Amino acid sequence: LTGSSILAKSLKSLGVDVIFGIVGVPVVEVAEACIAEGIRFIGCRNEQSASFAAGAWGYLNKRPGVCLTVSGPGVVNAISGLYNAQANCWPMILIGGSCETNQIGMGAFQELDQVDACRNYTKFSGKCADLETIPFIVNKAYQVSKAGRPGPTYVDLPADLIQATTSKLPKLPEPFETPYCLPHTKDLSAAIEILKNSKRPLLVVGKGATYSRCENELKALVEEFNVPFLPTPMAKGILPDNHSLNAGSARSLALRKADVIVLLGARLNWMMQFGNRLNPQTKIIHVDISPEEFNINKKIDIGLFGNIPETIELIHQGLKKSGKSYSWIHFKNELQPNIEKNQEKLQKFLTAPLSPLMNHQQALNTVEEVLSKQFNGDYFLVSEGARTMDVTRMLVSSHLPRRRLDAGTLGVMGIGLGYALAGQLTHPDKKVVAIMGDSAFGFSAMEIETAARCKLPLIIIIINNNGIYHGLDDIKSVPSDKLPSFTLMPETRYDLLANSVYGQGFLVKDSTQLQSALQKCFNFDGVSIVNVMIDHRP
Amino acid sequence: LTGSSILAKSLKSLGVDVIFGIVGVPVVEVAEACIAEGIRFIGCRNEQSASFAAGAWGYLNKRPGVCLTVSGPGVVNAISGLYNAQANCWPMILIGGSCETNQIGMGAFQELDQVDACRNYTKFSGKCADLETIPFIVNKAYQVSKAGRPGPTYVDLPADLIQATTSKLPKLPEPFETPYCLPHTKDLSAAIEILKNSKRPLLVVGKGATYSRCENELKALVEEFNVPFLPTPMAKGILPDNHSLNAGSARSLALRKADVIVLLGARLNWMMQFGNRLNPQTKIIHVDISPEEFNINKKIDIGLFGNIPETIELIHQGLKKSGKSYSWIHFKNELQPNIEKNQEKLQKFLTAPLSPLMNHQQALNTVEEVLSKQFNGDYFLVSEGARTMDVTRMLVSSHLPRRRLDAGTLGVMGIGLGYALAGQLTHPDKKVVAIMGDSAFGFSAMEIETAARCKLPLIIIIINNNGIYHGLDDIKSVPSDKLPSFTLMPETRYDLLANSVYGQGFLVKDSTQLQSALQKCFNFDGVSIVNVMIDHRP
Amino acid sequence: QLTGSSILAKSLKSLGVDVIFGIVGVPVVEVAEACIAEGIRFIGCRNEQSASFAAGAWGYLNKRPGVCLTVSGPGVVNAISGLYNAQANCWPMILIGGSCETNQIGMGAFQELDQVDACRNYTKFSGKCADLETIPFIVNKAYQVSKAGRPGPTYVDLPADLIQATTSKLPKLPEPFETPYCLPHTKDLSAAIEILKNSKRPLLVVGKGATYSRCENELKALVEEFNVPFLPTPMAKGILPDNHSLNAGSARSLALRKADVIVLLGARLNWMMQFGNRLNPQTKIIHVDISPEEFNINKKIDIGLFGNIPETIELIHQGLKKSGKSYSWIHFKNELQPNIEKNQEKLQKFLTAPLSPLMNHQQALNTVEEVLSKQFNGDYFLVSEGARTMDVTRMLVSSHLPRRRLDAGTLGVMGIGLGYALAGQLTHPDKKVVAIMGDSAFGFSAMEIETAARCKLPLIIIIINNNGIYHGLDDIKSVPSDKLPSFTLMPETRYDLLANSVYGQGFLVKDSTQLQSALQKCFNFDGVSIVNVMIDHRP
Ligand SMILES: Nc1ncnc2c1ncn2[C@@H]1O[C@H](COP(=O)(O)OP(=O)(O)O)[C@@H](O)[C@H]1O
Ligand SMILES: Nc1ncnc2c1ncn2[C@@H]1O[C@H](COP(=O)(O)OP(=O)(O)O)[C@@H](O)[C@H]1O
Ligand SMILES: Nc1ncnc2c1ncn2[C@@H]1O[C@H](COP(=O)(O)OP(=O)(O)O)[C@@H](O)[C@H]1O
Ligand SMILES: Cc1ncc(C[n+]2csc(CCOP(=O)(O)OP(=O)(O)O)c2C)c(N)n1
Ligand SMILES: Cc1ncc(C[n+]2csc(CCOP(=O)(O)OP(=O)(O)O)c2C)c(N)n1
Ligand SMILES: Cc1ncc(C[n+]2csc(CCOP(=O)(O)OP(=O)(O)O)c2C)c(N)n1
Ligand SMILES: [Cl-]
Ligand SMILES: [Cl-]
Ligand SMILES: [Mg+2]
Ligand SMILES: [Mg+2]
Ligand SMILES: [Mg+2]
Repeated sequence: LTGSSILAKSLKSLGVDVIFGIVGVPVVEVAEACIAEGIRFIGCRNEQSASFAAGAWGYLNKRPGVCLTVSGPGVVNAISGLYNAQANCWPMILIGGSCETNQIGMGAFQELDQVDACRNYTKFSGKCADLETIPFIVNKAYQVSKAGRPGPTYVDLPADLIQATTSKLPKLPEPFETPYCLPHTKDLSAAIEILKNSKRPLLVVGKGATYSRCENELKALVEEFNVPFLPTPMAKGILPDNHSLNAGSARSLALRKADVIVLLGARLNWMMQFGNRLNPQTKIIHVDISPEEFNINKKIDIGLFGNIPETIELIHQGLKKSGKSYSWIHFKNELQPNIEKNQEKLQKFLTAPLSPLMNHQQALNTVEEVLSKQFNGDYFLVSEGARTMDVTRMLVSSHLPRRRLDAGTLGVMGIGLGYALAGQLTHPDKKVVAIMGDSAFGFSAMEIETAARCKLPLIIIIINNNGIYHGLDDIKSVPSDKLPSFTLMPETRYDLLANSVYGQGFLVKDSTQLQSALQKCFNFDGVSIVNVMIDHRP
Repeated sequence: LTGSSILAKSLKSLGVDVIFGIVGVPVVEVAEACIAEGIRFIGCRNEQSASFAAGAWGYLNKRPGVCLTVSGPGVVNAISGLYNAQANCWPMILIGGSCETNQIGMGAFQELDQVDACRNYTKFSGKCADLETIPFIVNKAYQVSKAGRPGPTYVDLPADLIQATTSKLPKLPEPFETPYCLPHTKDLSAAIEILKNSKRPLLVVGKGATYSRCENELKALVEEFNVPFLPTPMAKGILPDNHSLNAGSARSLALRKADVIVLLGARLNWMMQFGNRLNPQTKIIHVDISPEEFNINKKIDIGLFGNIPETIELIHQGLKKSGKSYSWIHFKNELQPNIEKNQEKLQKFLTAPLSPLMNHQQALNTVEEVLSKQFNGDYFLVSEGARTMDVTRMLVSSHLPRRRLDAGTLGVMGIGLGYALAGQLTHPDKKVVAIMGDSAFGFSAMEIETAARCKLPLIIIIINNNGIYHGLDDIKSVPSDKLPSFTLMPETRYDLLANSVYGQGFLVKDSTQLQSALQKCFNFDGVSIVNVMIDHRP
Repeated sequence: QLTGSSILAKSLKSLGVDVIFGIVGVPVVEVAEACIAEGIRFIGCRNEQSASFAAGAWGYLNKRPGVCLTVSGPGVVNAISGLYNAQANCWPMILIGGSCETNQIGMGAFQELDQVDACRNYTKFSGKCADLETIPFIVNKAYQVSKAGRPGPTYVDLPADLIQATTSKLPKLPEPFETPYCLPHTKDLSAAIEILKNSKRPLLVVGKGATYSRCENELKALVEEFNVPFLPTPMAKGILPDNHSLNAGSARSLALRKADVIVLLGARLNWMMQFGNRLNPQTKIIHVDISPEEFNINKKIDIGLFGNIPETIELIHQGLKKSGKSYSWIHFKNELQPNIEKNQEKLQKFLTAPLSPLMNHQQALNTVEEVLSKQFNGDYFLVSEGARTMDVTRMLVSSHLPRRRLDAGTLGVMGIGLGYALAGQLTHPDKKVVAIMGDSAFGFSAMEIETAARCKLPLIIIIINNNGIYHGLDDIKSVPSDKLPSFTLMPETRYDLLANSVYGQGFLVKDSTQLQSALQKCFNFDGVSIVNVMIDHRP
């Protein structure tokens, strides 16, 4: 028994079956011990992507993802994923090797107080003091990351413990089911009365709801009482985007005109403009597991402190108790004229003359037609970029829960390939399509070798406008000192990157090439990159 | 006048001429304001590389490099380069946009306390409170980064200031020459007397000595009195690797046998094994600008608190005053049998059977022959990896000061392309060769597009053994759960990445093809990638 | 046969530590007792605030780190006040904190706190002893770092499992190492000399970095050979006497504004100098400091002299001697005489103010100065703390010797009064320590009178009592409790009677005659004396 194998056995007793990371001094022994215990190891090319993958994996699987890094710069690179998981409220454990304990203060190799470096990004950050305490620290990180509001944790394994030996196996952690809570009956009763008296109720469904896996309870409630709902971006698909009660296509109007809003796992942070655009007379019912979230940015009527799935059901039962036959389809019907105006605005983009290239909307509309016909809603989507991501949110539909990851609460670029790895590993029998802007893609592009090596046959679609929001179409005549900050190199051949990893690449300039390229990606055993050149202009 | 242009005018008045970064919300207007003031902007593909480039550029240029990032995850990604510059003692300024000030606490877009996030990685971290204080904060970061022991600083620009306008130009910073200091005369005289009584003195020359640009003084001293010297890795070349007084080829014996060691800008940290292998009877003279560095890890005899170049010259004048002539060539000559024994050990690697692929030594010995014939030492070298870096240090020689950058005090992977950009921008008339392991390369490989776009014709040599220290030559038959953590995909075709950016790539498997490929890189107007497949075994 | 306690103690003793301030508990009492067994005196205080304040002041006074010892958790948190103080003042000290058992971290251990992190932003070095063999390295690093360069506080963490661990092998103990200093570059030095050579109105601004570095003899030689006007900051008062013929302190504002050259000697252009904002932009500034990050930040300077203050003064002096010109800048001091007289007339207006029937601040402190002047002729030790009390003490109570004055300093912190007095009395057992404090200031640390009585430190405490913070009420009996003003304390609180709690002597004083009589009884008393001086309560 070594520090490595006790760490590995502790993770194994808690059900960990895949770890992302990059090895070296001193943690290669830790990774090989985990593999020796039957835990798969996904070696990445940058710890940014490894720690993004771990966080997304935790969100998808409702249990902590695990990331493993070397000391010093390994952990510092992974702070990007700690910050990401903390913002997204996603469970994960970052395990970092650290320098020899008795060399701290001497300028040890990759010396860093890594517990302190991670403390403000995590719900728990701690160091294994000795071999006997390894299970305790691992278990504490595991339990804490998944409890209450989920988030990341940090576990430090100093070099002198990794290679330390013992003959006595410390008591290993045993699984513990996360206890949850329910709203107080008084609050739940008041919220039920608010809904009963409402004329225009609106369920706002966030990624806390999809994480908690409330899709069945939400569907039963929405469909029995015709309750309009509106998903946040990663909640798209919890019910299909084309569901008859989905108000997503009239988002701004539905929010302004609703007289009751039920927030289901969604915060009134920047994504909801802090609640500033809500009618002050709207009554707000907030369902969250973090009680510190209630009545901060915006006055709310009722805070329902409880688990989303059971809370939906309790509200649904409350409405059934009266025996009355509530229906709010009228509110959804009232949003129909605004939905048709928004559709008419989209059509103007779709019929714009070719430049001779397509614009964002024309390219992504073709993608949606192709993907819809091939998969009928059953695949996995990763979405990242600026204009590429917003247009993908409008045009590329979701039909199942937790089949969509995007830049999230941070609006972080660089999650594309890590999230796609996590998605493919969670759904080995499904196709994973990652739709990325050309700028976004360059943050994590080298993980295509990780995907190829780990037999993850990703489909990568790059919407390429030669820069950030827009670009130049010729830089050879621009004096280098005056090269604008937003442009990338015109017609960068991201498609040819696929050949470095024995994949397949396609350069696409028109809808015919786009359709034909995508048809060749559906059954390819490897990485496909579709590099779609679009109009560079703003 | 905006926050953006007051920032840009402040940097320009302090002589800033190039900035690395990535733009977005809310920092696009800042980069464009810098460009309008005549400051060149290098848009990168990940903030890791941009912040590594700024720190390298500061070291090479003896004034702070500048890195610009967006709020939240932009700054967090750049903490890797802060940590790196702090560890290397390199001057730089990280300029981060941040969220609207009156939205802190509300879950603003990319909300992060960025002053605090950067506080422990920097000599100064501060926020611009209003338009009037921007020059003060910029000037403070600039002066602090380069004073004393150099290091990184952080300047926060909130989004409400970036967009703020005024008609009053604040007083702009004026350049100020960094004050140096000299050792106390009593300590200097004691150090001179120690050297006069020495029989086997050794000058240990670190990258503080190259940063302070002491090559002229060092040469004069070494050659007049025949004083053996030993460079640390990035000090290689301060005098040529084949200089007749260079003890680098008998490094452990020279350190073991010296009766006096003069530490010139080098720490007794992990790179010197904390001084643990030095003879306890060896007298130690330590020249540093950081007095907190003296007499911590190892008992020393004299701390010379002073600027390295002037201190070398004062020691030299002190020896020259005595009239009695000094020559320590005998010490160097005593090292020759060990130099020879080390060359014969190297020769066993160079003549080892081919697999049919070369080993690290055979590949890099060929690279050195080709580079030496072409440039006669006059080029720029970046070196990154584990075995690849160690063998490059042994075999690829340096002949001029500050023409070599490697993984440094952190042993950090991922600095390769960022260091190459800074080196090429500092020496536009020289060739930049980056010798990277295959694992190392994957951390920063997408910056080849930055190099192509900004007209930086890098020559990239990848020493490819299919993984980290070693790899497998076949993963097709390995069950995915048992894939080892150290391996990468066999024969990943990094050479083909060059085609994505209209460069040129070469797959190379023997010394003949390596020489032929390298000869085609010397005058190519673009990025060249030579992918050298070597034996995968450990 | 050695323990963590004794390896720590022997490590401190080999580095010359001879006194430690602190408060013991679990398990650090074994550490203090091992220190006492090695010949190190332990000063047990009543609050860690005062202990850490005392350690920092002791460091300043003695030009070597003071040492503070506390228990885990709230012991260390209480001492962060003194770390912040020593950091702001640039004073060398080591805080030594016990911490919880290492293998209980994360479990909710008794007084569990990441104390290394807690102290990190307040210290130059914060570290933990990982095992018995590394105690000397950590202690030595804290000791060397605190005194090198710009001095400052450090933190050493001693976990409970280490305090109690035993070994039969003695680790190598630290050996003393003389702090290396630097000298300014010759180019900068020659440029500074040439600036001074061409000056008509030069001014040496002498700060507490100058007094810490002990440059009084070099400064005196330069000032007196060439008649160079100078101006001390509050704790530099006395480096040359307040009544030295070249002292411009009585015309501070005019001298600063009219100088054509300012030499800053261990003084910063921080809030205490209004950030340089009142200086004439045409004035040339020469800044002598050991922290190069200080140059050209708040204010444009001409020359940064990166070097040790005493040698740098001497090198400037020698540079002026080299020409053979008989430089004399007494004329600039003489130009300040109208302003000095105007300020003295302003003060005399306060001294002749009618009694109310109580004295005002100026009258009480002028009487104090008359008594102290007749009793000591300048040779005593002064601690000064308060708001108005402190400002009037600075104007009226004179200093005549270097490092004989401590006040609220860079933090303007209330609560240093008795800890500083303890350090001053321990540093000068052959001198009398007078602490002049406002009534509000005194209440922060007053219980340390028992520490002084217990440790045979015969402090003389003078409280200038106006019933509150800057001002007070003279009656609160008829004020409804909800409406009691925030600035007032209880009228005529009998701080003098506190002296009886520790077998000292106290005096209630309401006029200058009683003040004189009471003070005269304080100079030869074996114990603590407190003079409670009731003054006018109005603003
Ligand atoms: N099981 C659960 N029950 C209730 N609320 C939860 C649960 N898990 C997470 N949450 C909450 O869901 C919220 C997620 O909000 P956010 O990440 O802003 O979603 P979105 O970005 O989709 O609006 C967090 O406030 C979190 O506390
Ligand atoms: N101008 C200078 N004069 C003296 N010392 C310097 C100067 N600039 C930097 N230094 C010192 O040089 C040292 C660099 O050492 P280190 O980075 O460990 O070098 P290496 O890795 O080459 O051994 C630091 O201690 C730093 O304080
Ligand atoms: N030996 C020394 N040589 C030169 N400067 C020093 C020395 N010791 C301390 N200093 C400097 O003295 C200055 C003290 O300034 P400060 O505390 O503001 O003084 P004051 O409050 O009296 O104005 C600090 O900047 C510190 O770096
Ligand atoms: C880590 C990080 N760095 C920088 C940014 C700023 N940013 C926001 S979107 C974006 C890229 C936008 O370009 P692209 O992905 O090509 O999309 P487009 O809008 O051109 O379709 C960038 C760099 C960010 N959000 N995160
Ligand atoms: C940021 C970071 N992550 C991980 C490591 C661990 N590490 C050390 S060397 C190395 C790469 C070794 O492989 P390669 O560059 O191919 O060199 P080889 O030894 O195979 O020649 C890695 C990942 C590191 N030093 N820094
Ligand atoms: C630790 C701390 N708490 C509070 C303050 C605020 N403060 C400044 S001066 C002062 C006391 C002023 O009253 P006193 O000491 O009686 O003097 P007076 O001006 O009334 O003569 C206080 C509380 C401080 N400086 N430090
Ligand atoms: Cl745009
Ligand atoms: Cl190996
Ligand atoms: Mg784009
Ligand atoms: Mg390799
Ligand atoms: Mg008062």
